[PDB]
Amino acid sequence: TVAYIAIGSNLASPLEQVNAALKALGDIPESHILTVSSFYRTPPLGPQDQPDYLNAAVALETSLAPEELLNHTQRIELQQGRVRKAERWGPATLDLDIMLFGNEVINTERLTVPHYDMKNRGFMLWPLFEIAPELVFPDGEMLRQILHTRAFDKLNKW
Ligand SMILES: Nc1ncnc2c1ncn2[C@@H]1O[C@H](COP(=O)(O)CP(=O)(O)OP(=O)(O)O)[C@@H](O)[C@H]1O
Ligand SMILES: Nc1nc2c(c(=O)[nH]1)N=C(CO)CN2
Ligand SMILES: [Cl-]
Ligand SMILES: [Mg+2]
Ligand SMILES: [Mg+2]
Repeated sequence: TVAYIAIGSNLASPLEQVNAALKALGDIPESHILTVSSFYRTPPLGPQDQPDYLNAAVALETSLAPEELLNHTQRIELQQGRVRKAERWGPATLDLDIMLFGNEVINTERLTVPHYDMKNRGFMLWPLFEIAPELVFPDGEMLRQILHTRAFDKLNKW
């Protein structure tokens, strides 16, 4: 199955973090990277006392179960120093979010797929569209169409 993973970093030299994350994603067992997006510099959504993000997306072919893939993305986050604080949508050395897991719909305590907010976020949809322009969401909507309709600002390269 192809999993689409959003990558964000706004602490501790985001370019180095995203390069490290890509290497580590490629080291996840029973998986392989298919496609990587460009790197974009995006203003923070949420609290404004934080740096701009590097945002990217990757397509990862995997035979892992979705929660097992999450275990591995979370491990990578911790290998790159991720800390979490009370404030919602605070900064991160590395944030790996599962946007889509094939065409699945997943509703569990640990995992909600499609990612709950991705359709509202150019910093997620634009990198996804670069690597999967023909993508169709589980609800039947086309990514390309959503982007044209919502008319989110185009992103700047990192
Ligand atoms: N699609 C998904 N991808 C990654 N985590 C998901 C997820 N759906 C639910 N999670 C859960 O989200 C929990 C908190 O992860 P965080 O990384 O702190 C949220 P965040 O990425 O900072 O905000 P965001 O989800 O609004 O982008 C994880 O412990 C995980 O169980
Ligand atoms: N620009 C940008 N803003 C964000 C991002 C992100 O990836 N990019 N992630 C958040 C929570 O994970 C909160 N805010
Ligand atoms: Cl959907
Ligand atoms: Mg996250
Ligand atoms: Mg996130």
